[PDB]
Amino acid sequence: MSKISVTVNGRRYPWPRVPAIAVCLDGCEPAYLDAAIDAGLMPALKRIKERGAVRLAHSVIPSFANPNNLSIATGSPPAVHGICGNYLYEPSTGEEVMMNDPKFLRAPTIFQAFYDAGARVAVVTAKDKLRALLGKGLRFDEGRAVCFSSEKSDKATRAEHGIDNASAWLGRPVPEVYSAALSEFVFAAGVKLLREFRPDIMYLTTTDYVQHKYAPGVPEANSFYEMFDRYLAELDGLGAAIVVTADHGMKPKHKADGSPDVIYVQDLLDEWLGKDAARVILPITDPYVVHHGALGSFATAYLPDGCDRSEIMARLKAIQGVDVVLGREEACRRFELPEDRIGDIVLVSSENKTLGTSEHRHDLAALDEPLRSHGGLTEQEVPFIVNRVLPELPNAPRLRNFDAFFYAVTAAA
Ligand SMILES: [Zn+2]
Ligand SMILES: [Zn+2]
Repeated sequence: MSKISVTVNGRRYPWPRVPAIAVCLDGCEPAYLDAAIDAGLMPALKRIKERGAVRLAHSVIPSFANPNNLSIATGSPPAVHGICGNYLYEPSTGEEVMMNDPKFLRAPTIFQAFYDAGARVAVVTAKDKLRALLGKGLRFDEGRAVCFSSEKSDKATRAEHGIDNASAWLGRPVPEVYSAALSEFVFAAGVKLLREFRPDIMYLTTTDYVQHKYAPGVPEANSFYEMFDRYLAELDGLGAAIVVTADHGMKPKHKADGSPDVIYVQDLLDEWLGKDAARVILPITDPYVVHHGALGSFATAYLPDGCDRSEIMARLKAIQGVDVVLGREEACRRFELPEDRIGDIVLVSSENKTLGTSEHRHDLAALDEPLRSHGGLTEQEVPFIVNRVLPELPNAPRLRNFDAFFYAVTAAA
């Protein structure tokens, strides 16, 4: 008998004998887990680490949710699947088209591939925007797929999500978007699906609300991870093979006084090339939002035709806090990004600084706590923990967060 596999985007996935699960702990800087484990709050993960496989992996750059969740879902980088931010920019129109519609995804997900091969597949997200993207190609007419968000759990229908009202089904209220509870609902749905639905493949992904607000080891951060550990214990005890990873880590991005340390790239280009001659894009946000959940450490810029690129890069690189400056071609090769969805230049800032657009008229402040964020190389390193013995599992830089399902199903086989 030859072995059974499903091939997706050039990678061969063995058929999982037990359920294969990947858990994306959004914004889980490895230090969060170390501190909660050290506080005695994660007995299940502590034991799983001792008996299983413990690694660090590299996320995709830019280290944001959309490119990374979709890389995990397809097992491929954004050069393959097409999702490299929250919105695309049309130069010869001035259009900022949203990149949350599934029409923008250019490669099949592992979920569809297994579904089409006859598997039972489940996808649960905290936020609904990711839901439609991650759910692309799934069908709900054979009782073999479930895909919904905590955010819109009460809107789920059999015909479009594979379940009639996930909130009523789970027995929990729709959580607040800005809460740890939005993530807890994902974990609880995951356990209940594992028991009652018995997926071959399941993806659980959360949000980093808690992590943007609280540093590793503080009471509110510890409580979140203590909470996760209880659901992890249950998933593990039910016999699934599990990879725990993250879309990106999390670092403090603030000066000593507790205020944001920001380099305003639009101002710098407006000054060197003329106002609005160039366009700076910040992939973390949807551009029409005036709250500091729009500050990250990665930026791309569309430059006026004919201008001296090589010169403009030199000036940006000479600024303290600007770590990496690369042309389209080089940035795309190095970070594995699609050339048709990136600016002429790519910028990555240093560990404690972010990148903004402009200062005149200015953006607005949101919450009390000092800024914590991601997007750069300094939030690329993430946990990658498997509840099975896997001595051949690579480490970073070879191991990527988007190797999660590859090794989950390998373990499960
Ligand atoms: Zn995230
Ligand atoms: Zn975030």
